[PDB]
Amino acid sequence: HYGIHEEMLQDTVRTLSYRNAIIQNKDLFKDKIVLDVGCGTGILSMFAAKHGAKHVIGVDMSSIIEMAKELVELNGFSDKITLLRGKLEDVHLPFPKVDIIISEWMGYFLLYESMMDTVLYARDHYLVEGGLIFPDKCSIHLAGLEDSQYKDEKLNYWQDVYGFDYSPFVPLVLHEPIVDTVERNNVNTTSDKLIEFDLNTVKISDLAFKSNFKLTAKRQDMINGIVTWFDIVFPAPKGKRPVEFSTGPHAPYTHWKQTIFYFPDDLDAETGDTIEGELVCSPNEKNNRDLNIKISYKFESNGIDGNSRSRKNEGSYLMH
Amino acid sequence: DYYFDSYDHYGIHEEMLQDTVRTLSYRNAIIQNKDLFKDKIVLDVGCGTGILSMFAAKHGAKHVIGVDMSSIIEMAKELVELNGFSDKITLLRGKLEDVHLPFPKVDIIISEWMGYFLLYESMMDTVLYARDHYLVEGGLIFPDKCSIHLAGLEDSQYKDEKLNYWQDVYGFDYSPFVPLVLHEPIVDTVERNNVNTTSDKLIEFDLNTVKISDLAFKSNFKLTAKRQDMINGIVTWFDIVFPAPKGKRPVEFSTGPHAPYTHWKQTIFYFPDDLDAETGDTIEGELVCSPNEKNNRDLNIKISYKFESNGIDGNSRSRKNEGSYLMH
Amino acid sequence: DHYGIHEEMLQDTVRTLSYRNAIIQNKDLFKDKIVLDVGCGTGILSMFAAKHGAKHVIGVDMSSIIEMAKELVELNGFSDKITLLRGKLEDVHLPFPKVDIIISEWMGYFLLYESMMDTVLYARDHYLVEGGLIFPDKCSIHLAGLEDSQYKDEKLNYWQDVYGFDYSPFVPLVLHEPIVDTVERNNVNTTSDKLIEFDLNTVKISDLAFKSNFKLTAKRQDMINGIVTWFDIVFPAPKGKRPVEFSTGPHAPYTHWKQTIFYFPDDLDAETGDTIEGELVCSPNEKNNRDLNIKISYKFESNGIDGNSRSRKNEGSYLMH
Amino acid sequence: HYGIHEEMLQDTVRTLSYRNAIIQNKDLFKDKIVLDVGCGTGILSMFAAKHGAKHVIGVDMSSIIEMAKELVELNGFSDKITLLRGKLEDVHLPFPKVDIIISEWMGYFLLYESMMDTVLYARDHYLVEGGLIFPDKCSIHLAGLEDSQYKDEKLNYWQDVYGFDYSPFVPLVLHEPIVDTVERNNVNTTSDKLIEFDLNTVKISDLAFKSNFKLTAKRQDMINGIVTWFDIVFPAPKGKRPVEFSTGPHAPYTHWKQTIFYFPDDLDAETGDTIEGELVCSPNEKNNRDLNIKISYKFESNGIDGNSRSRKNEGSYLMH
Amino acid sequence: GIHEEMLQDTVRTLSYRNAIIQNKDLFKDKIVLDVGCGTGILSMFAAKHGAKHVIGVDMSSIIEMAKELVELNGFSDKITLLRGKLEDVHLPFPKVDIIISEWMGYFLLYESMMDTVLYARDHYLVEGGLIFPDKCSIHLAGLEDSQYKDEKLNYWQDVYGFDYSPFVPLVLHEPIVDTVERNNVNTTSDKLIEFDLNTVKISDLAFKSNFKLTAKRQDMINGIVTWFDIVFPAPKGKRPVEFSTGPHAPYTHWKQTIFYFPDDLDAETGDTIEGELVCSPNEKNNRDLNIKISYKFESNGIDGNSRSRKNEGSYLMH
Amino acid sequence: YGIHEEMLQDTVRTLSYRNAIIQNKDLFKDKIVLDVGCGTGILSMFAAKHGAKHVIGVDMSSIIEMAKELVELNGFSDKITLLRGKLEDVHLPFPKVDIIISEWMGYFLLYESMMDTVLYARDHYLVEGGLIFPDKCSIHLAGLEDSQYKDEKLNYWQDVYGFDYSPFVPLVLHEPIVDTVERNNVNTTSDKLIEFDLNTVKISDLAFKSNFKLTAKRQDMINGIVTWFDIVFPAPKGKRPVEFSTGPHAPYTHWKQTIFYFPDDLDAETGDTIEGELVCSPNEKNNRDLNIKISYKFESNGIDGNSRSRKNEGSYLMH
Repeated sequence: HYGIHEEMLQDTVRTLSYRNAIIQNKDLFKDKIVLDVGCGTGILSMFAAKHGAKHVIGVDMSSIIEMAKELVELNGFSDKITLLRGKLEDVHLPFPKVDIIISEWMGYFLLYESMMDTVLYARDHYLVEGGLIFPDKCSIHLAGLEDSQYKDEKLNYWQDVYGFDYSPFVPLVLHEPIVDTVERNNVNTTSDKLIEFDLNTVKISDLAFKSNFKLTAKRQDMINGIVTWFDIVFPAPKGKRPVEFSTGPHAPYTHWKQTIFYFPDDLDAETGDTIEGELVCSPNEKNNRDLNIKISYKFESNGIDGNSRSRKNEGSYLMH
Repeated sequence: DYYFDSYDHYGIHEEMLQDTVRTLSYRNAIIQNKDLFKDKIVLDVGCGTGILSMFAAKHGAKHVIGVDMSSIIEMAKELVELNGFSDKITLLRGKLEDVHLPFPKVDIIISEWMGYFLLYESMMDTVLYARDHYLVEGGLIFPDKCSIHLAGLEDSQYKDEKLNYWQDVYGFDYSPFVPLVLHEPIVDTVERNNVNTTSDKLIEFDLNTVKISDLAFKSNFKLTAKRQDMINGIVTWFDIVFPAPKGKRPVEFSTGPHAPYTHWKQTIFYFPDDLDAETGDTIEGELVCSPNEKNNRDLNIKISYKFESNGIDGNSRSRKNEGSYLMH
Repeated sequence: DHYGIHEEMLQDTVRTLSYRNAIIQNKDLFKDKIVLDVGCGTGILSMFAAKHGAKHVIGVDMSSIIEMAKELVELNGFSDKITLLRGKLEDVHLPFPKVDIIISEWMGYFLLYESMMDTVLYARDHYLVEGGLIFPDKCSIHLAGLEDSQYKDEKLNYWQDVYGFDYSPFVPLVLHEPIVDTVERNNVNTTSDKLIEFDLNTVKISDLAFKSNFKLTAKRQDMINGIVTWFDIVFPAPKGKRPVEFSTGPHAPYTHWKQTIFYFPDDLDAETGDTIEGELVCSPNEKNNRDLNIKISYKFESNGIDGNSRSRKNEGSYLMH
Repeated sequence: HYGIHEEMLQDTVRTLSYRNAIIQNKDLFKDKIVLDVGCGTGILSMFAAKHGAKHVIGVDMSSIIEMAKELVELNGFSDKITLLRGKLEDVHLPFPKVDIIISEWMGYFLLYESMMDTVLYARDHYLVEGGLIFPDKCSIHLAGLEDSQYKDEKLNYWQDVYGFDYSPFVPLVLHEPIVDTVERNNVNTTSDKLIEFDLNTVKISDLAFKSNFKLTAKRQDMINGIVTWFDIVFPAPKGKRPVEFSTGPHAPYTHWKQTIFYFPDDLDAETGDTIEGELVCSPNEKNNRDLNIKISYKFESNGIDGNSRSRKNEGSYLMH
Repeated sequence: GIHEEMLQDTVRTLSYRNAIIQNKDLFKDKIVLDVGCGTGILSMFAAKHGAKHVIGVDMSSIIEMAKELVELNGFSDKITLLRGKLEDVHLPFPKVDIIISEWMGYFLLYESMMDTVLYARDHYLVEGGLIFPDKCSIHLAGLEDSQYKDEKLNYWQDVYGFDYSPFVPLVLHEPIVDTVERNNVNTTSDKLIEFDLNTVKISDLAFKSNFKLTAKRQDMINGIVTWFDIVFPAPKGKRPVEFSTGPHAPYTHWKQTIFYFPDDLDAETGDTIEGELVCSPNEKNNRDLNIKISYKFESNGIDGNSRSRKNEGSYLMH
Repeated sequence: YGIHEEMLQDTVRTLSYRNAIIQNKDLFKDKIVLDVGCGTGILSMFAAKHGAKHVIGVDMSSIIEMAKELVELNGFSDKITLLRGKLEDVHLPFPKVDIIISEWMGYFLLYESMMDTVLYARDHYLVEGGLIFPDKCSIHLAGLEDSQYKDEKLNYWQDVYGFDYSPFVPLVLHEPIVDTVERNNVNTTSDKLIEFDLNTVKISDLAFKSNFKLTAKRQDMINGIVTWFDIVFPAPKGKRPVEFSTGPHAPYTHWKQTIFYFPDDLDAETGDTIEGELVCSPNEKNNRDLNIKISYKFESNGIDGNSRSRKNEGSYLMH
């Protein structure tokens, strides 16, 4: 499992973004108590203590805590960083009132196997009211995707599997969100913002959302589904522009890549054609650590065969 | 709206079915043995989508009992009805230890039981439970023979950058990671031209006679270098052989670097020493494998080696060492 | 006969410019002369002769494109100097039985495949003035070890399951199929050797059914899956002048003839220094003279470490058609 | 040769359509007799026999029947499938009466080197009147194509070739039908149907057709000629939707690709402009396997620059 | 020893060899000059084809080599050579009929002997005399290079823990000489200027040129790729030998000169970039070039006005 | 950035200074550090970062102006003082330094090596038993197999597109070539030529002469000697010293190695020996250039009996 840590540490956009945020707020860190929710190898705890901090408490329920203790001694921070192995709820913090909370909580569709719940638990139970959260703002976005070649190959396969008809797998494949990096040139509609979350104020009840969206076709192509992603923003001192980053196709590689959702219809689009729709995202009733996604869309066109191209449909996707 | 009542991660079954070497080797074996399948009861241990159960029913069999502990059994039920086999195939959801079989005696047992270093998250254990409790004595097991092998690998370019990353992570010294990475067995496809020693066979298991105690094995091996190269560790793999009628050649396949692609790929185990070899030099050694104490599902591997050479530099290049690795 | 084939031969800059720059080097041998173009097609070589000085050029070809050639020679200012005849040279009434120079683009895919060599020999035998010049005059077949494991395992394993059925009997058939394709330099992993050379001034039809030996030695560790074959071409020349020559091999620029690959039945595991010694025979067959029976026999020998386990001896019969 | 067999078997649209159609009709197959005209490797015969048939008789005039006999032995259908080497007309069929006839008779522009003829001989001579043909309905279609960049390379190359004027090649190229797959986005007009054939009624004389078409422009582009194709339709039980497939550009790849014909004029077109005209198709006198195709058209522009872009022309083409 | 890279460049070496051969009958009883002699081949290839006598100029220990070479291959009596800048140096001859020169560099004009070849036609050439080559031109088109610029500019964010960000504008202003693969070209290629050596007066080399590129497909235009095309002389009516150093032509040691824009432009098929590139050799060092690019990128498509952008970039070839 | 992007991306070099400095962080702690040839300021920054009362970064390139900007950003302005120009001219805020850290090493160790400036600093500014980073270094050579590449740049001048251009081949055969000599292409017993200790060495000792013996590993052509250097750092009592090699047998450093091609492409056999002499001195025409000369004798005692046992001299100019 060191692999997810080599993968997370080698994502320079992620780690440098936390680094640069902590440096921009170094004097806000200066003599404060820091909580690292989901510390991993302790890299963000070592940045906090590196840029001045009275003490950082880093927590995580994984074995890598024992490694991170070795790392925190090797780099001379053993006095300033305490690492606790466990889930935040099961752990007694040595200073119950924390000034800053830093956490790399985000998951694949922002909310997929995210630690957001544990971070809002942390702010609600240990943060000093006007306390700083790193990052504190985020948003989910989408746009139309061209993926004809791959999607037809993925769905054609099940027509004959060694002679047996495997057609019942085709709807199963359409119901599955794919996490993959999309080539920018394949994004073929304008992008829209679904929802936004302010971690200073948001309650867990607001994570189950429902949103409206409209995408306008940028060029003549097929829209086989949507590609979604998220953007991140960090706190900043008065006046300064904040450190931010994006996980979308129009931005550099991030280990979060993008999450693709395939539509049931392959839409035939001309420039200016329009997809208006709605996406709902809710934790599943049977299992809250899985996500029920539903996408409804109205592909309205008009040009010569406009009505023979116009399509309205919906899809339900399950993420797990 | 569509209600989500099912686990199915389609991707992992697509990976299994698109492995042509794996699935065509079970198909070809069943075809070679179709007459021996004709009025028999077949048990599919770990049926997944039911594909091998369907191969069996297609090739004449009184009945197939497909067993698996994953939600894919309800989809697999759908595939059995669509291909006309609902009356001949019975699928059960659960672990074989628990479920209560419809037919007290199985004549043939088919299973894709193999894990990454043959034995890593394998269901060998459950196949042996099945022949011991349900098979008719001289009954056929598909596959029934397997064997683990190794040889020296040249990986200097990738090993060096994996290890050199940890010397400075954004300013911090991350050197303690280096021993952790050197002892994580990697599952990857090795390029055949990077294999630079002769191969050796560590162990063989005949599933018709093997008891669970033997899966924890200790074995010695010797490797001679084919060409002048750095040997950075070993590449390991396994070969499978299927039962065969009197006089036909048995169906077989290898997951080693010298064979076509397979999803089990190979397991690489890195040495602490990067060895400077010359044509003719040697690695004599020992590999021991055992499920461990604090978790019998994870594999403790130990590899001991002694690399020796005679070409002038001979003693300056020779070296011995030991290592423990864990697959999890 | 379709523009395509003719656009192809004309876009192969190596082929046509090699005949151009060769005829230019011999223009002083040309100035007074009469020349015969075997298989002239769009008349390009004939017009090259005329353009560089010649009393006449008689161009022959059995395909409809001959008609198109006639407009072209009218259009390019050569109508008086170039005479064109449609049909088979053998029986189509040659209007000048004493030719000084004869040019032809006779070459086929493994040099001899659907090759006009038999018709070019008939023309020197029947119309050339003894020490008369042929373009080109010398050709030679060559071969080397090829690495192509990825594509070959895909092509053959496809036949194991065809929509549920077993199409395994198709694997021996693909394996005896010589494929024409361009081989990237880097997949050539042995030395190259010469099989057979031909001197067009001297060669008789009899010799075109040949038998020859070759030794390839491995340049690096690799799997050798078969041989990649090709030909080199040379043009006649005046003394003091080095001949214009071209190769159709993987180590030379693209030519429409590409290379002709033959797959072995064994995939040879080789170490640097190892060797393949073999024999290739070639004979045009009874049931269709234009089709070729090729047979390759080899002994892959190795002295390195595992030697005899790796070393292979085997035979393979291939059919070009 | 092996090649066209690899190309026909690897075409999943083709084979799977015959597969699916036979499965839909499997009850009407059940205990009957079927003839496979042009059976090649025997794949269709094997589908029929696999889905229930007292007998499949497979005919073909190619050396491949000695191979297909081995494939039927290897695949366990030897008592039910009987293969015969030769041109249908004179071969001695084990059965006088056939219940079902399946064949893969189609050629590049449907009718190009087609064995349709032989299939009609087989229904008129051996089919039980209301007997089923697979497939029994097919149709040729067309639309305007944008090919400017490639066509100008192919017609301008002929000017200066090594110093020689090769211009007379230009009309020769411009009247060469090309078989190539066209990308969806280069089809710039509405599509129209030329002709339709019902294989149960069609007499040979009807293949020498002459028909009209109207093509309305979908967007601003150069129309350099027409892309043509064909659609196939399989017989079905009443209540069941027929298995069908298309070989056109807005349908997945198939080995028949499309057959492009180039126009003598490169038409300049705005959204809404129109190509009206005619296509005539007839076998040639000296060799009836060759096809004389002529296309006549009038492009009238109703898009602002009307008269300057309006063009009328004719072109004869030959398939051989 | 660098001169290997010069003579090993076949599209340079052979292009001159075949270009001299096409004009052989016009070299005949005449006299030639190998200005900027990069070892002697142009004087050696020239002499060997009729031209009664040649003269060679190179300011480096390499002409001591050229003199020896002329003897190992016979030539000595027909070929005369020297150490020095042709501006004021003298070998045994007064005038010349054809000047043969391997003068150009990188942005056609950077470490080039162009002024020195202009010196020779203005002082020793017989008015209607032959210059090899006589015509040249610089071109540009737009480029997709997103991953390499994003990684090249990301390195400086973390050097062994320290922030090295002041290096980013510096490398953005570094015009890179490399081979662009043709598929990364994403616009129509334009012509900035064209020179003719038989007429081009020295001052003319400090040019200010306007260009226009239209986008050929959707992409990120990250900057410009520049290159040049060479054309040689020929007898009345026949094909001039000619070659190019551009992305869609076979490899050349001059490669292409990439200039990165300050903005990574998002373009759709048909979007336009209108600019002006100026090139002035600078005051402190007349072998170092000041390159400045002004550009206006417009779009009439779907979100056209937001993506449209104009800017300036100063660059320094040094 | 050119030369700086390469220097800083050299992980073996930079990391050897980092790890040697962290090993020694107690001895830096409240001390005064002279950084000879600081460049971007990265080693000065390593010093300040690991406890230093002050660092004086000196260098004569425009790059000092950047080093001041980088010294600000990372938090070191108060601890790092940067001086533009040469040491002897520009003068230091502190009279005496406790530690001198410098990346002085050139291509054949001594090529445009700042050895002389570093020694000027321990002789004029370092406190007697003061620490020098690095403090020990050694030049080394081995036998090379470079057949293909050498025969490329040789035979090509025989028929340079028709002409005989070969008086080049002796020139090319004597201008030393800097390149990463592939590990597998080395075929003799790597011998120690000479070493220097920066605490004790005085400029005069750099014009050397040395003793070498090379036992051949295999039967192959010993085309030239490939030569390289190893570095070692000052270390505390009982600690393993930080060290590294530019050797072909070691990872890529920016210095790679300097190849010396032989006139005679020696055909060797497992067991036979080259013995001889190497002399290295600076030049009168220019005190920065290096005059190298190689005296080799090949005793081919083996498969040839005594037949290809040749002996030859070599004069090479590094420029």
